[PDB]
Amino acid sequence: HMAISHVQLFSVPVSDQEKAKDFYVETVGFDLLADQPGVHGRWLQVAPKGADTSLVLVDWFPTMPPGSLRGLLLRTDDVDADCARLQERGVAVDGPKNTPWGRQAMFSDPDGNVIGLNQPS
Amino acid sequence: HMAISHVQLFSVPVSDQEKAKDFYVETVGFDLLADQPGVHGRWLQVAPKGADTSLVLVDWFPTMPPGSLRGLLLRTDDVDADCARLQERGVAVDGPKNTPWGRQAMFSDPDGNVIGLNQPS
Ligand SMILES: COc1ccc2c(c1O)C(=O)c1c3c(cc(O)c1C2=O)[C@@]12O[C@@]1([C@@H](C)O)[C@H](C#C/C=C\C#C[C@H]2O)N3
Ligand SMILES: COc1ccc2c(c1O)C(=O)c1c3c(cc(O)c1C2=O)[C@@]12O[C@@]1([C@@H](C)O)[C@H](C#C/C=C\C#C[C@H]2O)N3
Repeated sequence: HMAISHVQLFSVPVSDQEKAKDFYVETVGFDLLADQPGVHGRWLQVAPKGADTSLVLVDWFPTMPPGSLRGLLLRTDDVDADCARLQERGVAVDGPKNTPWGRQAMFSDPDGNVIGLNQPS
Repeated sequence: HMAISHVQLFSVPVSDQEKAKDFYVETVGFDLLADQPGVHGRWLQVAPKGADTSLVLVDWFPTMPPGSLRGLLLRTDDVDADCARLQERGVAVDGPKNTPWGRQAMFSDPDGNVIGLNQPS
């Protein structure tokens, strides 16, 4: 058996890192974990408070153009309240809709990366 | 404040899903959470055992070509041993090398998605 415990982090491709930081921290409500020099540019790391797995807002992977990410799903304890919050902050939300795997909504970040919300049923 | 608790899952773009399943489950040692029909294709979902954030091995997002993912980092309690295991299992590993944040190695899946391993200090 391997010693891997969890995904530490994964990358979200953005163009303007300042606008992305402000979106994920101020609109989506993530904590800012780090904003410092990194190997290939500015290292900008964000996550929901208390979560094991964090997100890195990157602009240095040519195979990942800005706004190209899909299939990212965030667990929420209150999808309905979260959607209303997003709308009040000027975000176009699609949903929420009941699905077989919880009540879900989606929206986009400033670059067009698609973020999902899911509250299991 | 938003009610988001954590990333439930994110997507990794693959071509042959049966090949990716056996790589992630048998070679990398992840748990197979689910393998069933989904709305856009075969839903194939894997995770390090007991981890909150899982990975979905997908083939249906045009903006994410198979093998295009980078900047994925897995946390491990023993990077040296995991690398020895991967090599034994027929996988090329770059590293491990010490870094400012911990001791890290990288390898690629059958499509060319790049996966990091990190043992923090
Ligand atoms: C609290 O822990 C950390 C603090 C800072 C860093 C890192 C930390 O783990 C870090 O892992 C890191 C880094 C990489 C570059 C970095 O600049 C960092 C960090 O700055 C990369 O080696 C990668 C690679 C597997 O993608 C890999 C991961 C990644 C995601 C995007 C990238 C880029 C590589 O340059 N690791
Ligand atoms: C153990 O819980 C689950 C079991 C099965 C599924 C899902 C589960 O959460 C599921 O969330 C799901 C689904 C979507 C399609 C699915 O087929 C599923 C599932 O089959 C999608 O709506 C997406 C969307 C945000 O991309 C969103 C998520 C995602 C990642 C890739 C995708 C695709 C959409 O087709 N949600």
